Amino acid sequence: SQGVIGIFGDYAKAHDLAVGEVSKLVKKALSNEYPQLSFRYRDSIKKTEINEALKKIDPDLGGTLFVSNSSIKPDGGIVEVKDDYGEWRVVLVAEAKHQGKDIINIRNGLLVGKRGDQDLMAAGNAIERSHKNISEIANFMLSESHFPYVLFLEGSNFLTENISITRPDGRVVNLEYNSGILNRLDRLTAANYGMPINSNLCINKFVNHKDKSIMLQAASIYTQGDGREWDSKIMFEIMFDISTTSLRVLGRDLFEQLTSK
Amino acid sequence: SQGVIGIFGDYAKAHDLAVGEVSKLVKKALSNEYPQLSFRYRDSIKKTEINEALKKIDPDLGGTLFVSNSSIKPDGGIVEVKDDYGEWRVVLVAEAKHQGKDIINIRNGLLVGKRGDQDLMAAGNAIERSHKNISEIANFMLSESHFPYVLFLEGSNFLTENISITRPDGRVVNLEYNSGILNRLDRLTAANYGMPINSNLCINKFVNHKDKSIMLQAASIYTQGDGREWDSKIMFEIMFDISTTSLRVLGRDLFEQLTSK
DNA sequence: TCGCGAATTCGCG
DNA sequence: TCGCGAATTCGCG
Repeated sequence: SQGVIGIFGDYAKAHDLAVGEVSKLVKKALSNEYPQLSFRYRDSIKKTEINEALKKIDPDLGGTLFVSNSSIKPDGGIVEVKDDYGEWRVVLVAEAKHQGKDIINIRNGLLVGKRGDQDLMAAGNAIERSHKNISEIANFMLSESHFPYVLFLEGSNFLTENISITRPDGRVVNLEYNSGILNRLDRLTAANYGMPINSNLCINKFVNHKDKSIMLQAASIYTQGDGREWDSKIMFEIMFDISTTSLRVLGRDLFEQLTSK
Repeated sequence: SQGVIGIFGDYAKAHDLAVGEVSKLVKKALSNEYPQLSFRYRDSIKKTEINEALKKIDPDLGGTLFVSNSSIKPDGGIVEVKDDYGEWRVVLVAEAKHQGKDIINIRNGLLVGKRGDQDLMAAGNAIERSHKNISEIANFMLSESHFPYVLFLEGSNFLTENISITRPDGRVVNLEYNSGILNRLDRLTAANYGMPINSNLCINKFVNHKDKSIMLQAASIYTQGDGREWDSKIMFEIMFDISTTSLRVLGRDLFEQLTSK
């Protein structure tokens, strides 16, 4: 890839880094490409911070807090950059979820179900929780013109293509991705307003029905439709791409540092 | 209450109607108060409908659909009214969730935990799924100026005041609502941007940081902080109130029917 | 301690 | 059939 991005990508590949460790690798690559700028990595954000960001937009917002030490902790963490005003602006927020272990059950001779005879397990809905952290970050970045939220999906419940799994017996269980018994990808499409998945949707879109004007905050939803594990090298490239896009949007508030330094 | 609203409320009280049945009672009361208008009740909405509503706002929106027969089914249902143009406009969307059975466990001599010695159970996070249907309805009503989504909460995980539960032994287990071991109310505050709970937040607010303009879609989040069950009479009054507010916002597109009839 | 997160099995029309 | 929903127990710093 461009410059050192190819070097860093191979390092992630060699160590099979988790989403959280890749976010750290991304900020390390960002500080390398932009020596004049200051970057940091956090593992969580308190509800107090989000409430404070909300009050700055409107006094009636961010007024509730039942548990004083409340917070959100994205398994991928958060990356930020300091602007010309001394304030930290979020550049990246990663998250990785899993659901559906049918591929594993079929690789083995495991029959699931209440009777122990089913080849497949009726897909659950625990993935719907993903919408919470997306809402929190959206509120935290309501004053921003970009929304760098990335969600990586993998498992039997996130297929985008048909696959065949062979059991120890020899029988091939053909899985159709468009089957509502397993596919739960539609339980996330609301997060990006139906815009294409596996795409960088960082730059906020502005729509309107009547003379109104609304800002949409679409999350980037990536999935491994093969049923295989995610490749750390490509996760890095995707996250770095979204991070650089965030910098482009933040460009106006970063000029003094890239120049006067 | 005003007119027949007091009569209908007592009926719901007498039968301890579920949230879904109260929504039906609300549309029955609406058709009584507004004989000139036409109301209907639905139990679900297909993803195709939401995608179509999205395309009308922007051609790039609502382009994904992996499972053709995908849909959302709020346990409270949806109430709608036909406008002067023949289109059905949503007036109400109810939902009721439960979480935390500590009150019940303490009423009995049941000790929970992996060792069977704990008085309380560490509160889970399954309630976070509520954000999904809220996003779906928000996208479905992105062209609207009102968001009549109501969420009723009850259980040991949604306390707003301290309570004491006595076990068969006689020992009183004092529960503090502000304890992060049980309280999960903060896992929903993002849905209404931190605005006050137990309030009618139907009319959409318009904010802005810079010359931008954004429309907020805040959901009404009601909770029974006592730990007790919800009263059907008050659920009806709350839902009817939000429904009438929706009519006020829709007023301009209902005039021809209230007049020319 | 206290508080957030994993993501599951299976009922229901 | 196929597809959505209930909301749980307990590990982890």
